[PDB]
Order: sequence, then C-alpha cells, then structure tokens
Amino acid sequence: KISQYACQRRTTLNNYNQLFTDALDILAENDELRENEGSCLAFMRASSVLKSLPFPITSMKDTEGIPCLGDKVKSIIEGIIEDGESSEAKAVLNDERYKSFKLFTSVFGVGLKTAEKWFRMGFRTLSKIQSDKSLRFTQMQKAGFLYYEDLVSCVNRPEAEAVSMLVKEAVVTFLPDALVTMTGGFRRGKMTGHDVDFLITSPEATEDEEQQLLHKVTDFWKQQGLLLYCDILEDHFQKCFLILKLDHGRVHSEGKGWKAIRVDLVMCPYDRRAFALLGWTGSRQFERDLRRYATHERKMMLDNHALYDRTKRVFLEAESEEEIFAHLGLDYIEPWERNA
Ligand SMILES: Nc1ncnc2c1ncn2[C@@H]1O[C@H](COP(=O)(O)CP(=O)(O)OP(=O)(O)O)[C@@H](O)[C@H]1O
Ligand SMILES: [Mg+2]
Ligand code: NA
Ligand SMILES: [Zn+2]
Ligand SMILES: [Zn+2]
Repeated sequence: KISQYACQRRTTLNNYNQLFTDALDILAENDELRENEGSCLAFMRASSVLKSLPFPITSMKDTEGIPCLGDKVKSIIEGIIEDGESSEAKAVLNDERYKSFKLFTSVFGVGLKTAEKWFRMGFRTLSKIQSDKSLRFTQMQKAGFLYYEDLVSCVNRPEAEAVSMLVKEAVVTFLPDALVTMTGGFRRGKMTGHDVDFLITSPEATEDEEQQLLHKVTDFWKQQGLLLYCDILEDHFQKCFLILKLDHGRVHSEGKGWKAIRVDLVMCPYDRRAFALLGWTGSRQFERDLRRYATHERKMMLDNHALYDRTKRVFLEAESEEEIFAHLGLDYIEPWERNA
C-alpha cells in the first residue's frame, strides 16, 4: 500500500507520469499565485504520489488504491488520458495573471507582493518594468535585473562543482577543519538547478568564529572581485544569499568569459549538522511530509535545527540523517530517493 507520506515513498528522477505531473504542477503553481493554499496542497500531494509510481497511468483503473487523488485531480487525470493534454493546465498557461506572476517573480528580489503591484499598474513585460522612469527598485531587484539572463539559465553539474571548489577554497582559508557539503537538488541527483546550496559546519570553531565565517568569506570574494551580490540575513541559522562571478576557465565540462551564479551558504553549529543537512537536501514536498509524519504519527517536532519528543519531553540527538530516520521509526530514504 502506497503511503500518503512522501517520507514513506522512494521517489527517483525516473518519472513515468510526467504528462500528469507537469499539468498538476502548473495547476498547483497557479493556486500558489492566487493564494489558494488548500487547492495548491491538493495538487502538490497528487503530483508527488504519481512521481513515486514505478509504472505510467494508462487508464483510470490504474489509479485504484493510490492515495491523495481527489475528485478534482481524477478529472484532470481522465482528461489527459482522453487526448494527451490538460485543458485546465493549458488555460493556466494562457492566463495573463499567471504569465505575469511567473515572469515577474523570475527576477531575483521580486516576490508575490511586488509582482501583484506591477500587474495592477498594467505592466506585462520586464522591458516595460526596467525602463519605467517612476519605479524604484530594491538593491536585490537591481542585481536581479542586471544578471537576469545568467540567473534565468540553469546551473549544470560542472558549474556547481566549480562553485563548490570556490566555496571550499574560501572557507578553509578561515576555518581549515570546516566541512562543506553541497545540498539541494544537486545532492538529490539533479543535472541542473536555479542555484547551488551549501552547508558549512566546523567541529572546533567557537560561537564567534562560527558567526564571523560568512563575513570573512564574502569580504575575501569582494576583494577578489567575485562578489556580485551579498545578503547575510535570515530556518534560523546564519545564511547568505549570493551572486558569484564564475570564470569559464574554472568549469571543466564564447561569451563575456564568466557567468553569474546564485549561491546560498548556510552555517550551522556542528551538533545540528544532521538536522540542517536533512532540511536543506529537500525536496520541499519530502520535507513537508517528514515534519507532518513526525507530528501526526510520532508526536515529535522536527525542523532544520532539532527533533523533539513531546511524550518523553526530550530532544533527540543525531550525528547523521540515518539516526533521524531511526528516531522517527522510518526506513532510511537515500537523498536521490527524496525527489517527491
Ligand atoms: N529558507 C529556507 N529555510 C528552510 N529550508 C529551506 C530554505 N530554503 C530552502 N530550503 C530547503 O533547501 C533546498 C534548497 O533551496 P532552494 O534552492 O530554494 C530549492 P531546490 O528544489 O532544492 O533547488 P533547485 O533550484 O535546484 O530546484 C530545498 O529543497 C528546500 O526545501
Ligand atoms: Mg537548490
Ligand atoms: Na523572485
Ligand atoms: Zn538555494
Ligand atoms: Zn528551530
């Protein structure tokens, strides 16, 4: 029996139901833009469970016994079986509010509130936004527009590895015992991503040394002329959202000779490294279900910093992700099996 929880399913990148899940992902994204949290969650859970299937749905009979497939979702699956397309997802792709919100929030520094403001002002294109004489932009948005074409092109594995080298070189200069781990999509086996994420931790660094590392690393890059954008502002761990200048010569896999890359660095206390690694590896749906399973099935409270047992009234310690899964009573799910 397929569990309703992503943390009790193995979800690899070989999706046999991309026709269904691409449509369900568009409908979920539209509900997120329209602030319809409930309908968003229903489409996300349905899409997630279909991603775990070891076979493609080819008839409505194939959906029997699958959880998280409500009547609305089954109508969408039925329609795709009928003519290979989703009329509902096609209408979203042609909707002016959906097109505008996707386009505006694709700019680094632009969220739902700014996207909504620009749409209600009558803006539909980034060219008209950028060239407007009355609009005032945040420092994040200015960087978002300046490096737009590089940031909107996907980061591949040779680029991610070239960034990892840069991060490690900088970090070990100030903390030689530091452990630097690539997290996010790339840790789950993905070939591409919109950014590169790293978890940094040090077994011997003091509270002050831990606090100063991201300032030291970014000042070092600022001096080297590689820091294009930097925000050291917050999970509750110290983190930074950056734009780094990646020289093409550093990539072992034409233009200006470099590419702007979105990089996120997270510094955590050594003792919480397993909780942080688990939270930053993802996927988003895998994390949501892990936390929901912990609460509803185990009366435990899980986040990126700790695991608390409400019955035993104790915090549970872990040196690895495997120990967290064991505390929760779950079979271990490998990072490449967390693509829920
Ligand atoms: N601010 C935050 N607080 C807690 N957890 C976070 C977080 N930001 C991200 N995460 C978790 O860490 C991961 C990476 O951050 P993001 O780059 O924004 C999404 P991603 O799908 O994992 O990478 P992608 O750009 O390759 O698609 C996600 O899987 C996410 O669930
Ligand atoms: Mg990521
Ligand atoms: Na954005
Ligand atoms: Zn990120
Ligand atoms: Zn916390």
